[PDB]
Formats: sequence, structure tokens, C-alpha cells
Amino acid sequence: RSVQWCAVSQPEATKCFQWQRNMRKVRGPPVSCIKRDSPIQCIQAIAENRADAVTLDGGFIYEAGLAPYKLRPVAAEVYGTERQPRTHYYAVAVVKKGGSFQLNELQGLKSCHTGLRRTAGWNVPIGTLRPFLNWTGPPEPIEAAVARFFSASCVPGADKGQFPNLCRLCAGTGENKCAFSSQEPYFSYSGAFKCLRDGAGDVAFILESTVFEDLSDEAERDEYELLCPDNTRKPVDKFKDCHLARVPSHAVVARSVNGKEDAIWNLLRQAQEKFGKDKSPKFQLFGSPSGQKDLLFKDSAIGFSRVPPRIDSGLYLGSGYF
Ligand SMILES: [Fe+3]
Repeated sequence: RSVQWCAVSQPEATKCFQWQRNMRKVRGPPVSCIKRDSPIQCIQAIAENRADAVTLDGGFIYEAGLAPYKLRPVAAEVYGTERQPRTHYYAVAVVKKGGSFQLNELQGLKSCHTGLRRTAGWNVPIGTLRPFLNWTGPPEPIEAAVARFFSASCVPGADKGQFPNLCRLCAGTGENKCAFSSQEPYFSYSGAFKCLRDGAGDVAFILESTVFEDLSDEAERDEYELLCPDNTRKPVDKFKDCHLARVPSHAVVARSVNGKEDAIWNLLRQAQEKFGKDKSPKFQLFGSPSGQKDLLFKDSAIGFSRVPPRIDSGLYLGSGYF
């Protein structure tokens, strides 16, 4: 019994226990906490029944759905507002106003990515850029090809030893440099945007709402614009007409057989009502301590939408496009 959530880092484990204590306080459905060190570790933990659920970006929903795991998305994060909810988001290329280079002229420049194999920060951009890379295909690691494309980048999760260029721009100190966690200041959407804001990189591959949410002074928004796939640059609020892709939101996955979908959904439904957007001041299901990035759920998520039965990873991801 009891849904067992899987954390991919200590800070997430910490938030999970806080979530747990609060659910108990308000006498709602209980949630147990399992701690691991990476998305792939949680995926297998769930596959071998040592955990029941974990929230994942599209790139990992894909890996989770492959054998021998065969995990399936059961609940999707919702973004936007209560009036205008959305179960999707747009991958965009944000740059500083003032430059003239376009999406097809990134050769030799500096890049900031959310993390290795994440949708908006890697899969879409490196996919959209293939024609400009000199990748000889397997057995060559796509990483080598991009590491020789961008003069330097910050790609959290990349092997600092094999492709140092992919990690050179990362701000983490010591072994934290290039970590696929909050240990790395440039990790995830907000981190990649910071990598651009700080001037470490010339472009950041993130989603459409980051600039608007991360700038405490709206006047600073005037310093940014986007790179459109038609080789032109447009305002940040014109993302609908200027994005590299529109993809389905991150999602909670579970076993496709005896995955406890009903229980997981009941937990999320109740957790959303009590600790969701603007609910309890004691705990926010969608929020992370200072410097922490998207613990357990995206910091920008506002709720959940249940995924109808018999929809595997492939079908769920099929909603996305370049
Ligand atoms: Fe994502």
C-alpha cells in the first residue's frame, strides 16, 4: 500500500519527506519516499517494484517506456493558469538582443542547455541542428559532434572527461561542475537561462515562459529575443510564431502492469488541492528552496491532468513535433 515516490537527488528526497509530513498533518493520502541519484535509477527502481512514481521530461519518458522497464505516463503536469491551462510547452532558443546571428549560424558560438537528453534543452535543439553538424552517426557519440560545433557549452549531465567543451561553461564548483542536479547553477530551464543572463553563453535552449518568470523586473525582458527556425529573430512574447517545437508536458510515469495508477492519481489530485498553486502556505508542491531546480515537479507546474488508459510513452510523445 501507499504510493512510493522516487527522488533523483537528495534535495528532492528532502522535499518528498516534507511533502509526506504535510500530507499526514492534513490527513490526506500518504506518500512514501525513495531516494536515488538519477532519472534512470528511479526508472529501474520503479520497474523492479522499489518505487511507484517519478516525474519525467519527455526525453526520459521515452527511455522509461523502452524494455525492460516498460513504464507509462499516468499523469501530466499542467502549465499556464486555471483559466488558460495547457498540457504542452514550446522549446525555444533565447538570445540577447543586439546580435545578428540566426539559428543557422550557431557554429562556433557558446550554448546553454537544460540537461543532456532533455527535450527543450537537448533533443529538440540538437535535432534541429543536425544538418549543421558534421556527425558521422553511430558509433560516434552525438556529444562529440556538438562539442566540435559549439566552441563551448554547459550541458548538465554530459561527461566532463570525454566532452569537456560541453561542460566548460557550467558554473558548478568542484565535482558539482556540470552536475545533472541543482548542484549546478545552470541546470534545468532556469539554470540555462541564468547561463545566458550571466553572459556565459550566447544562446539558451529552454521553454517559452522562463524569461517572463525569472526576471523580477519586467524592464529587463527588453534585453532578450528569440531565434526562429525561419532564420529571423522575434520578441520573446512571439514564441507561438517562433519556436523549435511544441511538446507534451513532463509526466509522472508508473509500471504499465500493477502500477497503482488509481492510487497515484488520488495522491496527486489531493496533493494538488491542498498544496497546489496558492493553497497552503506551509508547503508548496510546486516550488523549490532557494537555488534548487524543479524538485519532484516543475516549479512552473500548476496542476495535473490524468492520462487516459492504454497510452504508452510512444502515443503520449507523439503529440510533440519539430
Ligand atoms: Fe522539459
